[PDB]
Amino acid sequence: KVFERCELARTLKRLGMDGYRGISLANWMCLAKWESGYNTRATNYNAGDRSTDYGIFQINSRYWCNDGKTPGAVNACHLSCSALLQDNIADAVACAKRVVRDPQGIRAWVAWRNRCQNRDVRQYVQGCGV
Repeated sequence: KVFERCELARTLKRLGMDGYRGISLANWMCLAKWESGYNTRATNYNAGDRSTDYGIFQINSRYWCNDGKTPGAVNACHLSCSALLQDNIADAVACAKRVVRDPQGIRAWVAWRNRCQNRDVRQYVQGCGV
């Protein structure tokens, strides 16, 4: 599914993302925008290290979810990567919460550093009722 901006903002809020580990909803929205364009079906294969990024938050198969075909996988979310390609994002959200429980927090995603950090991100949630 491709979410509309404010539909995703309200969904994330209901799923407990606002302020999770200190991360505002706008920061989560900026992450999702730049990782996938709000698209749950997004996948990106990294030929260099043989891992794949899955779903709306582009969660990687070396450290977080298991796809069976990535060398040196850890499966820290204890989830099949296929769960991150569903239209329902509850499993993706649970795994993203797990990612940010590590010290780096949302900096785990490079796209957040490039596109979101130290920038005005209020635009992503304006007018959404959140």
